[PDB]
Amino acid sequence: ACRPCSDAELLLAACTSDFVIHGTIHGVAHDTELQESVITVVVARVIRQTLPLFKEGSSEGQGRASIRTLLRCGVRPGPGSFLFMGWSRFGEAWLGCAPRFQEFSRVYSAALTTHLNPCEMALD
Repeated sequence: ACRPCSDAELLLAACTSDFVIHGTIHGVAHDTELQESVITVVVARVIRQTLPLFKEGSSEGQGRASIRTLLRCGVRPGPGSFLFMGWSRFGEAWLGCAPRFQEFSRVYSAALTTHLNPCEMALD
């Protein structure tokens, strides 16, 4: 449940997911009882969502929001911008895939160019 998504999986997930957001990891909190992690992301942009999970920006400037995953996946804060995608459970975001933004951009460009993209989205 922690393995990276293949490029084919990324493409399908980005169209079928409840949310797709671009951002960086500010911090990670761990729940050692539930064995889950809560990832706090700085949201650069909401690409698409099926539910009002996320928004971009705030009165403080940047907006932050959190995404759950399994503790064993070992997610860490770090530099790097990612495209987080996943599903909602009880109104909480859960992580499905998290490619680097430039990696998903490559995949989507290739899919668009081959007309293999299952949907359209604006990554910019």
